Amino acid sequence: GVVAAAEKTVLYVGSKTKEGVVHGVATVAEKTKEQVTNVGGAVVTGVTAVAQKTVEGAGSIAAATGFVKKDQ
Amino acid sequence: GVVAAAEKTVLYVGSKTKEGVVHGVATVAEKTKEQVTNVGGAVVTGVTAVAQKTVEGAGSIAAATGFVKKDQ
Amino acid sequence: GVVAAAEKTVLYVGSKTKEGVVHGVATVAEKTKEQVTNVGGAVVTGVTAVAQKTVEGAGSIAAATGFVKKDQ
Amino acid sequence: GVVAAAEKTVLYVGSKTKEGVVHGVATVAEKTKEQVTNVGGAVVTGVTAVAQKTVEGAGSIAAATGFVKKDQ
Amino acid sequence: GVVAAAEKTVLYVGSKTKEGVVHGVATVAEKTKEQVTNVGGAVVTGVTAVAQKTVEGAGSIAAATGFVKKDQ
Amino acid sequence: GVVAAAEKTVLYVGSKTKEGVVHGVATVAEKTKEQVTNVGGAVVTGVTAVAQKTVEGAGSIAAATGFVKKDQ
Repeated sequence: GVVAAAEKTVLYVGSKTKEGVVHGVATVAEKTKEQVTNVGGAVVTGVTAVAQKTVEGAGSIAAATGFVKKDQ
Repeated sequence: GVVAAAEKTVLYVGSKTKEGVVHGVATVAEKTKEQVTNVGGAVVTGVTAVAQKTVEGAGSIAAATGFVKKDQ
Repeated sequence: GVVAAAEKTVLYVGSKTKEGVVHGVATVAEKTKEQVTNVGGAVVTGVTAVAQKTVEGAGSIAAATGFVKKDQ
Repeated sequence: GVVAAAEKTVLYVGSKTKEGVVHGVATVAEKTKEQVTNVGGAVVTGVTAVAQKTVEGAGSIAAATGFVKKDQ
Repeated sequence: GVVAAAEKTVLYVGSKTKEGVVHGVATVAEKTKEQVTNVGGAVVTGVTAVAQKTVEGAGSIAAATGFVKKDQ
Repeated sequence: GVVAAAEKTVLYVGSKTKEGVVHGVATVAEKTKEQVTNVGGAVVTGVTAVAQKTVEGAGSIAAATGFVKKDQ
């Protein structure tokens, strides 16, 4: 004889604001042979799961902003 | 004889704001042979799970901002 | 005979704000042979699980900001 | 003046046999509320990325093999 | 004047056999509230990244093999 | 004047057999509230990154093998 029993019985102006956010990312990269041969320049690779937030400014997440030149 | 029993019985201006955030990232990178041969330049690689937040400024997460030149 | 029994019975201006944050990151990098041969330049690699927050300033997480030159 | 240069110049009976194998699986399960209320039975749930290989035997990966009864 | 330069110049019966193997698995499970209320039975949950290999035997990875009964 | 330079110039019966193996597993489980209320039974949960290999035997990785009964 086996017997079992269970018996159970306000302005919020910017309030909850989730932004510039990255969450829940599962990334497998098995074999990526990255051979980056750069001469005289700018290179950006492999930016994953990145966040930024600015106020009163100029923001670039991954910018290949190559050259400035000025002669006078 | 086996017997078992269980018996159970306000302005919030910026209040809860999650931003410039990265959470919950599972990343396997098995074999990435990174051979970065740079000559005379800027290179950025491999930026993962990164966060920034600025106020009154200019912010770049991963920027390949190569060169400035000025002659007078 | 086996018997068992269990018997159970306010302005908040910036209040709780989580930002420029990184949490909960599980990262396996098995074999990444990083051979970084740099000559005359700037290189950045391998920035993982990084955070920054500025106020009244200019902030770059991983910036390859290569060169400045000025002649007069 | 900026100058840069780069200069580059036997039976095998069971030999390499990959079997009963699982590789390269990226799985996000955000919110699965698993409420498994079992009474008097067998239940199996949530078998992911599993492998088995037998020789001279009887193998079940995830088998809900409920009951045997014998009276004499 | 900036100058840079780089200058570069046998039976194998069971030989290499990868089996009953699991590799390279990135798994995020954010919120799975597992409430397993079992009474008088067998339950199995949450088997991830598991391996087995047998020889001359009977093998079950995750088997809900409920009951045996014999009366005489 | 900036100058830089770089100058570079047999039976194998069971030989290399990787089996019953688990490698390279990145697993984030943020919030899994596991409430396992068992009465009179067998329960198994949460088996991750597990390996076994037998020879001349009967092996179960995670088996909910509930009950045996024999009366005479």
